Amino acid sequence: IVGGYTCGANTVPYQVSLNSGYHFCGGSLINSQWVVSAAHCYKSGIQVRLGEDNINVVEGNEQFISASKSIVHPSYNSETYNNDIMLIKLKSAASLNSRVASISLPTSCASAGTQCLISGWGNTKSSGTSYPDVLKCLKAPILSDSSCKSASSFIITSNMFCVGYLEGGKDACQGDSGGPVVCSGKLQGIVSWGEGCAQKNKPGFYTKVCNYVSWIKQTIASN
Ligand SMILES: N=C(N)NCCC[C@@H](NS(=O)(=O)Cc1ccccc1)C(=O)NCC(=O)NCc1ccc(C(=N)N)cc1
Ligand SMILES: [Ca+2]
Repeated sequence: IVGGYTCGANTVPYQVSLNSGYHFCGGSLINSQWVVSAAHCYKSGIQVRLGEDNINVVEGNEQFISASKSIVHPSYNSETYNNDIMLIKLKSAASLNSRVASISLPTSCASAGTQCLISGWGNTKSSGTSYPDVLKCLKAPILSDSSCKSASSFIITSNMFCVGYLEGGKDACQGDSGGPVVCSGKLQGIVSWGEGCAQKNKPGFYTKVCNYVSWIKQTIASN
């Protein structure tokens, strides 16, 4: 997260860190047994870390739980990031409390101008590299599709939406991949892709979760 602020320990209780020996992606806890992340975050040997603030220190509210199963979207296409969503089932149910809590799926898509919260342990520099140990947060509006249309040479599909700033300096970034964009108490986005980070007139692109609610519920129900 570039140009954000320190969230405060456990103020984002649905935020998870995916760990394969080190943090490599964010994700969102959607019930006591399942996490939603990005398809591009797919790897073998995922440990899900809940209740995290400082990812380098055991502070006492962490729960580490191995994934039993990962399910990349059936139609995920890595060269376009189309359908960039994956579900991860936990080997055991999380113990829910005030620091480890699920986030609701949306009932409808959110409208442009709505304020959302993006969070993660990703890069904090638009040029160069600094990875934070505590969770970072960024308040960011949904932009009109029209506002972001001309921002890339790469295809932008209807399974993607635009969130962030045209003025530059405020954005999600590498290492934020898979993490939440939450708007009015609903998981509307998944950190997916963008051209660099925090560049002028180059906002980020996020998996449009409101298109996936049927697939998510059905997949959870059958697994
Ligand atoms: N098919 C498409 N759309 N290709 C373009 C996206 C590739 C890549 N962008 S990039 O940051 O690595 C560097 C880049 C690549 C091509 C052109 C300009 C700049 C990228 O984002 N790859 C995945 C990735 O790195 N995701 C992490 C991430 C998280 C947040 C942002 C953000 N600025 N909101 C960017 C990347
Ligand atoms: Ca910790």
